[PDB]
Amino acid sequence: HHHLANTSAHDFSYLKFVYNATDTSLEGSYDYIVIGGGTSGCPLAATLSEKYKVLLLERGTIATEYPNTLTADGFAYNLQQQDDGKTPVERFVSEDGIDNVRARILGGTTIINAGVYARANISFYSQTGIEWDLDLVNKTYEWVEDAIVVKPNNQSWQSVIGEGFLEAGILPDNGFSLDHEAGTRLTGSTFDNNGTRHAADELLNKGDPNNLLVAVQASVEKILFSSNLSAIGVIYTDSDGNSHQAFVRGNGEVIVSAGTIGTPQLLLLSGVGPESYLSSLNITVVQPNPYVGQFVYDNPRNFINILPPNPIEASVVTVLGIRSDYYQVSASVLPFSTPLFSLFPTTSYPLPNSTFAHIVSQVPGPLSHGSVTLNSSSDVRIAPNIKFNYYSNSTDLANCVSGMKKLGDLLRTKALEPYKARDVLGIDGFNYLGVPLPQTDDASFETFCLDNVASYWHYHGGSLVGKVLDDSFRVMGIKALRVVDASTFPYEPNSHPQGFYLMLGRYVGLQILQERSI
Ligand SMILES: Cc1cc2nc3c(=O)[nH]c(=O)nc-3n(C[C@H](O)[C@H](O)[C@H](O)COP(=O)(O)OP(=O)(O)OC[C@H]3O[C@@H](n4cnc5c(N)ncnc54)[C@H](O)[C@@H]3O)c2cc1C
Ligand SMILES: *[C@@H]1O[C@H](CO)[C@@H](O)[C@H](O)[C@H]1NC(C)=O
Ligand SMILES: *[C@@H]1O[C@H](CO)[C@@H](O)[C@H](O)[C@H]1NC(C)=O
Ligand SMILES: *[C@@H]1O[C@H](CO)[C@@H](O)[C@H](O)[C@H]1NC(C)=O
Ligand SMILES: *[C@@H]1O[C@H](CO)[C@@H](O)[C@H](O)[C@H]1NC(C)=O
Ligand SMILES: *[C@@H]1O[C@H](CO)[C@@H](O)[C@H](O)[C@H]1NC(C)=O
Ligand SMILES: *[C@@H]1O[C@H](CO)[C@@H](O)[C@H](O)[C@H]1NC(C)=O
Repeated sequence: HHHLANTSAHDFSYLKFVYNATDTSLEGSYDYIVIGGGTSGCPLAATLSEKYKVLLLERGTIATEYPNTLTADGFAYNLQQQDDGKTPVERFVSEDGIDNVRARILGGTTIINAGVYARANISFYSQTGIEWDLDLVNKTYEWVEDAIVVKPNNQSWQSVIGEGFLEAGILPDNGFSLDHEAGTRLTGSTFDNNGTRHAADELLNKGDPNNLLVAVQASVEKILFSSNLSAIGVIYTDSDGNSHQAFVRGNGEVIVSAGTIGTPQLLLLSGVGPESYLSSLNITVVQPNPYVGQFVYDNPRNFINILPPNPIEASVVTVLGIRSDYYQVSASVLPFSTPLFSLFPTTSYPLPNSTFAHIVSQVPGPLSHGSVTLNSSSDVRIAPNIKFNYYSNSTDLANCVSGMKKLGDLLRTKALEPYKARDVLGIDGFNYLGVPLPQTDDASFETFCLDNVASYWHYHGGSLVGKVLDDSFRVMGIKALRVVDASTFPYEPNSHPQGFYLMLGRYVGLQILQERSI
């Protein structure tokens, strides 16, 4: 933990090589084009720029345009803000009926998220069967952590929840650790101890400022292709609606880093995907693959809200209670009269009048899956349809039951006892915002899980390694095309995956360079 970042202002030095996509002089040949300046995309583009000419295209603007993205205090504002098509938070509703968000900004979802930093479960690497260079993975985590991760200072509510998890049997006590392991710990945060947000856009500062160019408000609409099928470039439009082209040259590559939703969407619009589906939309099939936009996952969030009779201090999540079958945390949150879109799964949810503890459990995997399909067959700015099929797999429901029973145990701890409105024996002594925990039968817990599910926001899949990609993240059947982002895996790396996806952008960047050099 020598390596971690210090308290520091958000480093915008990289803006010296950020340009409006309206600039036609960005058009031309590069060694690499990275689509999506997000969690994976920014460290990938920065890494490739050490040796080669890179163009990073991001649909959103720069985070300075939306100052409430730059502090812990600002987190609520960004989810409360109406989506006018330019804001850093893009709102959507799954076909399941569950409200959700994705980022639209340079730095991607690291500019809007809850700041929690963790490394992958060390068993994840062997689970994938990918031949990881595990020494390099660990060097890559330290490169991220040196730049943007701190050891969080103590927060009253997080310490209460930590004592509660330990008392409720989420053992052992792991103290301060970045590692995803069974038990209770303080993990890292991308919010510094002054409340400054640090994010994936800062990793652009590790890029070579003579090799890296970033275009913002660059909406990438199509991947361009070469009978030896290759990606050759992209079409992108600017904020005025004019079209632009860029190309890769020589042994260069296009990498799609547009997220679980953006990646499959762009692959389908470009004619990569299921043959009968694309041919049903009269989209010319460049590469038939049945799995583009298939195996899309959203880990369920289930929760209760308690309203302590004395105010609690608002906190960012730093304390985690991990078991193999559920991952638990709690935020303490100020009251509001404008809802945080997707905090609760629909717009019809009570507003809190006082400070509340949002106490949550995450279902691992999950095993339930759905898909991304096109709404428009031409317009990338029209959000695709996304369905997660929450609790379609009975294992997921069984795991939520275990998690909700454990939150029951948590509300019974001496740790939490001071936060009750009534000094009675039962957890009905708490005041609840919304639905409280339900008897000695699983069926009431099942109904609670099914009825009150929300998004954890850690959705993943749609371009899986083993289905769309090979073990080098290449799109099977296409040269000079890769995918690096959360679309690539069908299970979580851990409870809080930003750490893994930040590492993955640089790691795959280093594998591309090593491949090159031979
Ligand atoms: C509200 C919220 C809170 C979260 N909290 C945490 C947490 O505390 N800790 C944690 O570990 N994880 C958290 N997560 C999850 C984690 O942040 C994400 O899973 C991860 O950041 C995803 O990275 P990505 O690179 O796949 O996508 P992104 O970071 O979203 O990057 C994709 C980028 O592509 C851009 N893009 C999309 N389509 C196009 C296109 N056609 N042309 C150009 N650009 C395009 C997008 O604007 C975006 O910048 C949270 C998620 C959300 C939504
Ligand atoms: C890009 O230029 C247009 C004017 O042509 C302007 O409306 C837009 O806000 C600019 N975007 C950025 C990110 O500077
Ligand atoms: C990588 O770091 C983890 C701690 O996150 C450690 O458990 C593991 O042994 C390291 N692996 C290697 C190959 O050094
Ligand atoms: C800071 O955080 C935790 C809370 O108990 C603990 O590690 C440490 O003793 C605390 N120090 C304080 C409150 O000064
Ligand atoms: C870590 O990953 C492996 C599955 O790959 C799993 O068996 C184990 O339960 C996970 N542990 C936790 C605590 O999530
Ligand atoms: C597009 O999304 C809308 C919601 O605006 C949905 O109701 C409509 O039927 C969808 N169209 C297609 C082609 O999926
Ligand atoms: C749930 O998940 C696995 C796929 O991972 C599958 O084997 C099982 O049949 C699925 N559905 C169930 C058990 O309802």
